[PDB]
Amino acid sequence: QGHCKVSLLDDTVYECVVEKHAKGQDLLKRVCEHLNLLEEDYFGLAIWDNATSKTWLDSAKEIKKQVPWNFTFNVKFYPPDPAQLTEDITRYYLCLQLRQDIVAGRLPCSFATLALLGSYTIQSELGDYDPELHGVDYVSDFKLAPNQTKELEEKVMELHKSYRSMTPAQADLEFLENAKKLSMYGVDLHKAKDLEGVDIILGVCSSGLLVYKDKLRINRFPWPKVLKISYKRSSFFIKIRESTIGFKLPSYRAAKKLWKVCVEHHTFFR
Repeated sequence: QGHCKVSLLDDTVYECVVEKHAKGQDLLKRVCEHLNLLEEDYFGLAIWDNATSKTWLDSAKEIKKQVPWNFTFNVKFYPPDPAQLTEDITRYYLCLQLRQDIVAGRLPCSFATLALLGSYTIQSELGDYDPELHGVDYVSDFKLAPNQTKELEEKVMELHKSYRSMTPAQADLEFLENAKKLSMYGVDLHKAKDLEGVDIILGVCSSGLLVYKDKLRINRFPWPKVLKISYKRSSFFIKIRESTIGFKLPSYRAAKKLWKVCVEHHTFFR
């Protein structure tokens, strides 16, 4: 208790000890200092209830109540125009996050997109293709897809071999120009039901609160139109310009979690 283990975006683990009574701010302070983090407001620390369910760490509440003391360092706020971030390092970290999102299935891509994005990942990681030193079977060390096939790796190497004088910063920019246009880019998903009992998924992103039935987007409430976001017990409420759309969440923890992310996005992207 108090021993913190934070998985960074480059898969390195950072460990520190905080006071037993520490708040989240105290741990975030340490992680941002360690990384010498330039545009740190885009990032946050997450706690994983299970393999596919996370809650962000609340900077103002004690760590002990929220959690072993294991965390991930992630992009929390995905920029809609990554080219306007000031620092190449921030673009690099955004790429590492998107690669995780791709491999986890949170950012669905067609085969051609996987191959294109994967080609830029490879260019940024290894530099220009080098037929003497790389050969013909050099991409399996990189996780480019949820299921990484030989056919995908072959397309990636074909595209990679076609590039010249592309620095990692330039590769990152091409990756991001393409990724930013994907429909799930930067979308944080939360299961819910509508009032009729129908299963839906709510997506939180820079643009607004999105509503999906299946993989199909059927509503969006942009942040400029949202007047108030609230929750009570397992109910979540959004007031728009004048009506309130309520959703039923599976627990009060889930409703609270959603409300918090929505307020944070509403504020960050004002």
